[PDB]
Amino acid sequence: QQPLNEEFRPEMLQGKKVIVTGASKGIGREMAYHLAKMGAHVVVTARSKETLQKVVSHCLELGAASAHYIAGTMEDMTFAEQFVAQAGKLMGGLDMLILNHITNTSLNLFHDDIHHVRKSMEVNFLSYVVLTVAALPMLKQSNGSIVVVSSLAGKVAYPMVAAYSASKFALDGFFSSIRKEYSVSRVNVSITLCVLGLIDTETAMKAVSGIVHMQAAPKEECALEIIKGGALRQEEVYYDSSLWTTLLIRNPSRKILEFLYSTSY
Amino acid sequence: QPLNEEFRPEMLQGKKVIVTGASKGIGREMAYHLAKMGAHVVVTARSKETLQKVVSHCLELGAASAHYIAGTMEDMTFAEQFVAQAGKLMGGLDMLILNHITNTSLNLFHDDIHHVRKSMEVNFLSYVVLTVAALPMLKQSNGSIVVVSSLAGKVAYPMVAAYSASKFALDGFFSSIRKEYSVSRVNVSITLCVLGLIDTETAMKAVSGHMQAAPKEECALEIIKGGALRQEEVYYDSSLWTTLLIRNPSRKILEFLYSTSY
Amino acid sequence: QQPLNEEFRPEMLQGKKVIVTGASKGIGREMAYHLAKMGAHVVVTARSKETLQKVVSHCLELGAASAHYIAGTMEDMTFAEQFVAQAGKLMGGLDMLILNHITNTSLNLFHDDIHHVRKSMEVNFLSYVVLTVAALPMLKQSNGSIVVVSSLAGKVAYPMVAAYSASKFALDGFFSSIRKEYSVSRVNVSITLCVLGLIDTETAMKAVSGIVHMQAAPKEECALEIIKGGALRQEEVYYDSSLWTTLLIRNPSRKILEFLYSTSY
Amino acid sequence: QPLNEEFRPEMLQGKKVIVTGASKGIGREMAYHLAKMGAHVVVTARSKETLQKVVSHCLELGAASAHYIAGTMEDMTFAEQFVAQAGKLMGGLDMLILNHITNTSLNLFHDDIHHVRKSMEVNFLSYVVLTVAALPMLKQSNGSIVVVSSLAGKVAYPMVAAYSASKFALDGFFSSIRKEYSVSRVNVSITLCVLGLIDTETAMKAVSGHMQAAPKEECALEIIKGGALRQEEVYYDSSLWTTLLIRNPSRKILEFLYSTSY
Ligand SMILES: NC(=O)c1ccc[n+]([C@@H]2O[C@H](COP(=O)([O-])OP(=O)(O)OC[C@H]3O[C@@H](n4cnc5c(N)ncnc54)[C@H](OP(=O)(O)O)[C@@H]3O)[C@@H](O)[C@H]2O)c1
Ligand SMILES: NC(=O)c1ccc[n+]([C@@H]2O[C@H](COP(=O)([O-])OP(=O)(O)OC[C@H]3O[C@@H](n4cnc5c(N)ncnc54)[C@H](OP(=O)(O)O)[C@@H]3O)[C@@H](O)[C@H]2O)c1
Ligand SMILES: NC(=O)c1ccc[n+]([C@@H]2O[C@H](COP(=O)([O-])OP(=O)(O)OC[C@H]3O[C@@H](n4cnc5c(N)ncnc54)[C@H](OP(=O)(O)O)[C@@H]3O)[C@@H](O)[C@H]2O)c1
Ligand SMILES: NC(=O)c1ccc[n+]([C@@H]2O[C@H](COP(=O)([O-])OP(=O)(O)OC[C@H]3O[C@@H](n4cnc5c(N)ncnc54)[C@H](OP(=O)(O)O)[C@@H]3O)[C@@H](O)[C@H]2O)c1
Ligand SMILES: C[C@](O)(c1ccc(C(=O)N(C2CC2)C2CCN(CC3(C(N)=O)CC3)CC2)cc1)C(F)(F)F
Ligand SMILES: C[C@](O)(c1ccc(C(=O)N(C2CC2)C2CCN(CC3(C(N)=O)CC3)CC2)cc1)C(F)(F)F
Repeated sequence: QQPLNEEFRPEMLQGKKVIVTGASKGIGREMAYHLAKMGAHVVVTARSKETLQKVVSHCLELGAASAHYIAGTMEDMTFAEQFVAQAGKLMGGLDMLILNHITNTSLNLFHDDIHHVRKSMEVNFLSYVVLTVAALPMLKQSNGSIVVVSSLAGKVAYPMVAAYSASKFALDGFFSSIRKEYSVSRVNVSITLCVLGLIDTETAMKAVSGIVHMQAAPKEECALEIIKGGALRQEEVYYDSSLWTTLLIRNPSRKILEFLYSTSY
Repeated sequence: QPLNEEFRPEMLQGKKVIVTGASKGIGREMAYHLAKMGAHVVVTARSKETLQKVVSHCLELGAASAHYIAGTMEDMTFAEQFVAQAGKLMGGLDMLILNHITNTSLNLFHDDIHHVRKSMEVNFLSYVVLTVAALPMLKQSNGSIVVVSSLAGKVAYPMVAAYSASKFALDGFFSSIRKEYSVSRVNVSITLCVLGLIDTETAMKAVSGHMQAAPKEECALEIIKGGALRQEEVYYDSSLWTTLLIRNPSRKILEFLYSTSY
Repeated sequence: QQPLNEEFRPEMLQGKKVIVTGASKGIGREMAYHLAKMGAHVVVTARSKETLQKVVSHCLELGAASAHYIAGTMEDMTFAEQFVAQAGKLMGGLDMLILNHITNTSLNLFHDDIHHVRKSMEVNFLSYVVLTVAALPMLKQSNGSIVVVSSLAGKVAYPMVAAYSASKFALDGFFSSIRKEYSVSRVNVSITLCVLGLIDTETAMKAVSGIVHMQAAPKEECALEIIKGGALRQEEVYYDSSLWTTLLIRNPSRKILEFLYSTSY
Repeated sequence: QPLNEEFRPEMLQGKKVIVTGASKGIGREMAYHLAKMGAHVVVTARSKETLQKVVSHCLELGAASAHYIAGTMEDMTFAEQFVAQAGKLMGGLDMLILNHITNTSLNLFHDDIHHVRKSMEVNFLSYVVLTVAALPMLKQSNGSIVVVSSLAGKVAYPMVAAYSASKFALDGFFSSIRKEYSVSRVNVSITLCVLGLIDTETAMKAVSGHMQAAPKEECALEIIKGGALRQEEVYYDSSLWTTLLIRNPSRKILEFLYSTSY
């Protein structure tokens, strides 16, 4: 797709209608807060109504045009599909879908745990496809945007996150393929894949907590960079504390192999 | 990590190898080459009758031995027991070649979740099930896992979204546990094969309607060598340009940087 | 250095005072014309007064705030040094120095021709150092800019241009080193190295003329991209007809090796 | 283009090698290693008396033979005749190791053109003069040119501008004629060495005032192996990171793309 040629401005999001999944904690809660401050309409979801209600309330205090939540688990494809309909009804439509939630995971060597690999595939990848299918009609109306949160470990290999990484790699293959289909079908819905390094969320800090030696990036600036890449219809957003990463992560060869195919049928 | 030496057909003689997806195409070609080198081979696929004919040409070609066990890799119980059966038959396992795929649609994606799920189950999740079932024996032999993949499991193409998800998922999963095995000192190698267009009957059916196609029998040999030599990646396309562009040295640099965290 | 954060606008060059060397033909003449159209003051040089006079006249018709030329050969270090003084006097100072000239060269296998290697070093590299030394006082006054025209063959290796390529590589080592010195000395003069693929100038078209199979880029758009990179104080400008080139030419590893040194004394 | 094999000291026994800049530092270490391997060696530098002592330790260490010819590489007539003299003395040339540099100032550049010119003459132009003089003999032996260079001849550093110009110029010139020799089928290899900080007395004098330094004697061996094995580049630094970052695979990809124009 083609990015907006112009600097991000907070106003771009005023009055927009935006779903954020996995928004009761961590990066998704910060995205909800940034959206509130921008005067957006927001619907947030996750499994926990109590934690969601606090986000909603804080969003209203922050200046959210409106804010609501709907709770359920993204293990359930029926919930996933219905949540989008309910959300689009609560707001009168949909400009941007931000898919962020993952299944609970911890760092461990992979041994035996196919159930964890399947659940990660289901919750972290397949639910995102089900949300996008539910959302696409409204997004076509609005010429909207899908934002997909992924990870450095959906681009390069690390130990201890085998199932997680499978699922983040799947999101790159899937949404990157359909982005190429949206170009040849003339569908004007952007797809932004967010590639994040370690971010200082509470779940992550608890797991890497003087247990593994690395520097975390701030979760609020992370959340705004995600929303910006989305608003400006960028293909990929990269966010990490290290400049080695930001310089070495892009893959110009892949872009050339894609262009060679793209230009010969 | 790789083998010092150049490939020699004798590396496989007497070796105990499973080949999945071996009724048709590249997997059939691998069964052949392995037989022509004197390996023990257990092959699998859904086509019982066509597997019979495959296992017989293998014996004709020199296999130390050959068996097939038919079933669908839609079924994780079957994937799991197939590996136990295949190991009893050979008294061990030196090499696990994972090659099967479910049938893929060259179509735009619209709303078929069922097909996305099934591609994931057969193209990816079965590979993990089989790997989990084969590891005890492969640890006992310092064996090899070979994982067959695709240009579309390294770069994005329209019309193959579910397939490319499943092929990218493989890279993520197997490249992670490869880091894991390096750190926990598991001496089982993992080779990922990245193939451009190969002239198999499946591919030639789907694309009929040019793209240059590489020889399925050369392809299948390249895969076995890669695995025999314990290489991380094998690339096989008919265009030298394509094989140049497939390498990702930034990724391998970044993975080194990141490992000093651990 | 730090680029201007903002889009190029033609106005940026209105009233600026700009030397262009090698400006009687090819890319440098186009740069002179682009500068004229922008309302800049320009002084152009090269060995040939007649061809220079035509450029000057055309520049005045195009809207040049002023335009003059001074002729001499850049084999002569005394000329080079004095030309800058004369030019800065003609204009009352100096905002931008564009070093562009090269010695006449053709495509040939290297055999025996040390004289050609030395003359290329002298004219294509050493004269640029002598111009920059002469210019630096005025440029410090103006917080000005040095623009250095180089080539893909000052970044990667081709046959048939051995001496030329030596000289273009030397310019990258020299000016890139002094750019790092300007950062630690707090000298606010930018240095832009222009890395060009085949451009459709008459001298080049004559040499590659159905003799070697390649696609040329347009010389006028090339010339404007050079001036823009300069005005916006970019470190490097890349210009080639091929997108393989523009994606693969940058060297993020070199930038990381530079940053690692830069941040430890 | 490279040699199939691993390095063996016997590759140099009986070999006819020039080493420039061999009075002091890395070039002295190379003269030694080459003697300890039984090469014929002609060494050069300006220090007559110190060259004498070098040529004598070479004989003690096992050289098939050893000579020095003293002169300054400021003088192109000398560079030229030195190679003829050195070849008569050995009856040929198998390897030309170009290693000398003029003395470098760690200072900011301000206005010293004379020093920029002289660095270019001694660090670069002399290398080309010597190469032109040595090529007939090297063609006759399928020999090797080895060109010693630096981090600062691949990336930019403040305080060494004239030196880095001369070291980048070498990369440009010699990498071009290397393409040229590939196309015109000249069977002389060209190796470019890219060195980080080495613990030579010169370097240790200049930087005294940390940076980790690599062993000059290991360094000098790495250079000779690279050249013996006919490799394009040799990289030698004490940090593995540094040696990872020095490689430029985009450049080598782009040079392939661009060669199909020709
Ligand atoms: N933090 C990092 O270092 C890092 C690094 C790279 C990428 N990322 C990506 O950033 C995103 C957010 O991570 P984060 O660290 O902010 O995570 P987090 O703080 O742990 O939040 C996870 C969110 O997902 C929800 N969730 C968990 N299981 C769910 C289920 N079955 N159904 C619906 N929601 C469920 C949780 O709420 P409930 O449990 O109440 O349901 C929570 O709201 C993820 O996609 C992650 O991969 C994070
Ligand atoms: N050929 C190409 O252009 C190309 C390009 C990139 C990658 N590759 C990769 O190469 C590998 C082989 O490809 P190919 O062209 O040889 O394909 P193929 O000829 O269609 O063979 C696929 C194999 O998988 C088996 N299979 C299909 N469904 C199965 C199921 N449910 N359970 C168990 N086995 C099943 C098939 O046998 P049954 O139907 O008898 O079960 C067949 O033996 C694949 O991993 C593919 O992605 C090929
Ligand atoms: N064209 C390309 O494909 C290409 C590709 C990559 C990089 N570049 C770079 O772009 C720049 C311009 O190239 P171009 O193709 O536009 O060249 P051009 O058209 O041949 O112009 C060369 C200019 O330099 C002048 N010149 C030659 N020898 C000189 C001397 N001794 N003293 C002063 N001026 C002298 C010529 O005028 P007089 O002879 O009258 O003195 C002429 O004005 C060069 O730095 C070149 O390396 C060009
Ligand atoms: N050591 C490092 O940290 C480092 C780092 C990067 C690259 N390198 C490269 O390694 C090579 C050797 O460096 P080094 O540290 O060994 O330097 P060195 O010890 O200073 O030796 C330079 C050699 O060149 C000779 N030389 C100096 N001026 C000469 C002249 N005018 N004519 C002929 N010979 C002359 C010197 O001998 P005389 O004075 O007797 O003439 C000496 O034998 C150089 O190419 C250098 O750039 C070294
Ligand atoms: C869910 C969870 O918070 C998580 C899971 C995966 C990631 C993740 O995406 N990360 C990459 C850096 C982006 C992780 C990759 C794994 N690192 C730790 C390790 C490392 N070597 O960096 C394996 C030890 C932690 C961050 C971050 C956090 C955790 F609980 F697993 F930590
Ligand atoms: C002075 C001259 O116009 C010239 C000299 C060098 C270049 C130059 O910078 N070029 C690189 C592409 C930017 C050349 C590099 C050499 N190519 C021709 C060759 C090729 N393989 O591309 C060697 C045959 C022509 C363009 C362009 C033009 C010429 F006369 F030599 F052509």
